[PDB]
Amino acid sequence: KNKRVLVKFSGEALAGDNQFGIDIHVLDHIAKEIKSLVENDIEVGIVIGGGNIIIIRRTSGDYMGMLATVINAVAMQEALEHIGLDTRVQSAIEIKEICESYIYRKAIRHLEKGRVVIFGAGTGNPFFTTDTAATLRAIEIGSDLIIKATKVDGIYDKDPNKFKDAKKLDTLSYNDALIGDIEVMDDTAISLAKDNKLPIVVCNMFKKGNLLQVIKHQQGVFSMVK
Amino acid sequence: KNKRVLVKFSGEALAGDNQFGIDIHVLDHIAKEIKSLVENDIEVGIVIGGGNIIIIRRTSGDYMGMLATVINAVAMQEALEHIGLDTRVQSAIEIKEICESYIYRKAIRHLEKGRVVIFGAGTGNPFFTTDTAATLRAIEIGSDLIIKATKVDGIYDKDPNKFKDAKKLDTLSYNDALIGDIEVMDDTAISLAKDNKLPIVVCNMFKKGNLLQVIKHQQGVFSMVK
Ligand SMILES: Nc1nc2c(ncn2[C@@H]2O[C@H](COP(=O)(O)OP(=O)(O)OP(=O)(O)O)[C@@H](O)[C@H]2O)c(=O)[nH]1
Ligand SMILES: Nc1nc2c(ncn2[C@@H]2O[C@H](COP(=O)(O)OP(=O)(O)OP(=O)(O)O)[C@@H](O)[C@H]2O)c(=O)[nH]1
Repeated sequence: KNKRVLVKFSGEALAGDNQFGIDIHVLDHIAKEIKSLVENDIEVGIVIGGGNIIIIRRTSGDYMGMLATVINAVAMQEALEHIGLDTRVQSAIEIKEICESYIYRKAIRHLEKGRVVIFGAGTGNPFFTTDTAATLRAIEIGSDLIIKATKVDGIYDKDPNKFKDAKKLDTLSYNDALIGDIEVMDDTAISLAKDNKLPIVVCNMFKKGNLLQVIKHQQGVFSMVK
Repeated sequence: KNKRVLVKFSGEALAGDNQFGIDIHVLDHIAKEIKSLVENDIEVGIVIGGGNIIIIRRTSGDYMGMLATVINAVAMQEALEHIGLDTRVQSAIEIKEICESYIYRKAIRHLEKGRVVIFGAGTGNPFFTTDTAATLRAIEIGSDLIIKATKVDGIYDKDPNKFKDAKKLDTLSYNDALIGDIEVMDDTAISLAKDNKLPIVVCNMFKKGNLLQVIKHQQGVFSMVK
């Protein structure tokens, strides 16, 4: 059981080829990766963004986004339970009919008993990015690391798309990320991780077995900030 | 102020051309129609569906749908307040950071003071349709009628999506709606309207001034059940 991880996905990751909605096939693929972790006695928390769903002001937009993250968390819970994984959803905003509220002592108990816990509604506050919410939750549950799953193999010195001469950095420091043209997460997220010495792994979610390799073996394909 | 109405939109109505999401322009058009009612001392409650946003089992799907109606209600609130209309959102499920909870004595007060009240999360219960939720809220607030705003001009003897010979029925009885194969609302909704003698009007959201004509003048284009 010992190993404990927080896996963060963007909402867009659930949409598939399309720009919006939930692709049940993407969801099912994600569920199987998480199952590989659970079956290996790795304890798993999950944070999902809302970008696949979300005149309109910043604060309102952010609250709508938080609701979207809960819709995604519920859809994910269904996908995981569908393949026999015991799953709990805890929201930073109380929505009692639909999911549990975030309660520290309950989250820890869930993880100790081998449930996957999905955190919705971020920190429950607008203006904080999904990355920051995920980093906060990772630290709160005593995670060994946070994995930011992205469409890309890892962290590059310049966008890989253009120019195509961009190079993958296997490892870098919190300061490399904070003071650099290279975005890993926003500054607030990086700072929070830095000040709690939370290692950040960036990798591609959809390489089969990759999460398991990163967590259990410190292998696979990834970049790490620490 | 005397006149009080509940206006119900499907979620899909907010998506406009696309089948997913929220078309801000459609929202603005809707806001302007509501404004004409408010400026004419008509008290307005609104219910919106979630179909523009929403392995997954029925109960989970319905809860996701309810969250979608709240996202829509917030967007709608933004659109109405953008044009100066005091607007309140009340949810059947408490989501306190984002909107108010449904509270009868509060809803009545809001309406008496000329606020538009948008009801989110339906009845807070799965298996009840948006039409049923809307009929419920309509009766609870003492509405003179419920208006089901649709893409079509009114109620047809047969589907216009099928029937170049399909004719618009100007008036129907509750029994006509219940017994017939004509689509007005689901049986549960019709039964609840019938048992509380709530008149039902079906009409086309899009045509400017139509809501005002229906409510203030008993004119415009529409079908009625009573
Ligand atoms: N929607 C919703 N579900 C809840 C809430 N509290 C508990 N549940 C669900 O009800 C089921 C039973 O809950 P519990 O009695 O706390 O048992 P448990 O979650 O398995 O507890 P652990 O064994 O410690 O992991 C679980 O699926 C919970 O996720 C809640 O406040 N809202
Ligand atoms: N998100 C959220 N907003 C609330 C809640 N309660 C009140 N508000 C909002 O805070 C603002 C002030 O609310 P109130 O002090 O109740 O005054 P009011 O809404 O104007 O009340 P009326 O004059 O009776 O219509 C309004 O925009 C309310 O919608 C709540 O529980 N959650």
